[PDB]
Amino acid sequence: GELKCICQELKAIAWELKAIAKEDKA
Amino acid sequence: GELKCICQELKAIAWELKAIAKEDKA
Amino acid sequence: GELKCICQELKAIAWELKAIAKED
Amino acid sequence: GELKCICQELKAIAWELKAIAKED
Amino acid sequence: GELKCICQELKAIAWELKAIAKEDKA
Amino acid sequence: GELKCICQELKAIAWELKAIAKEDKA
Repeated sequence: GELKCICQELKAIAWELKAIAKEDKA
Repeated sequence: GELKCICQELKAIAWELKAIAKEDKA
Repeated sequence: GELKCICQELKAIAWELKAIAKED
Repeated sequence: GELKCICQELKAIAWELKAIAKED
Repeated sequence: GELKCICQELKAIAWELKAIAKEDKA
Repeated sequence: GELKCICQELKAIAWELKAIAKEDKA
């Protein structure tokens, strides 16, 4: 339900921040 | 209900971070 | 109650992120 | 309660992002 | 329990953002 | 279950923000 939805969007956020982190480093 | 509001806002946040992650590149 | 509180602060966060993404 | 705790940390998050948005 | 887990991680997120905001004066 | 999934993703987000905060420190 909505809890699975919330976990899925949090995973999305984590992966966007990893992209921001690697680029920032670069 | 409120759990749906929460999921929808996390989707918005994920999308804005995608924009920030892309911007820094382009 | 408390769930509505959480919803409203996530709206506030999405809104600050929108300001950040625009000015960048 | 843990829910109040969660809403309070989200406000603290929105606060810092407002500082990042205003600065940038 | 897991709700205490979630509050603690949000505290950790708010702390890293406070660090980013403080160094952001550049 | 679902709440543990949420906590785990928040840990992942906190870790990426830590990386960002430390890069920025430089």
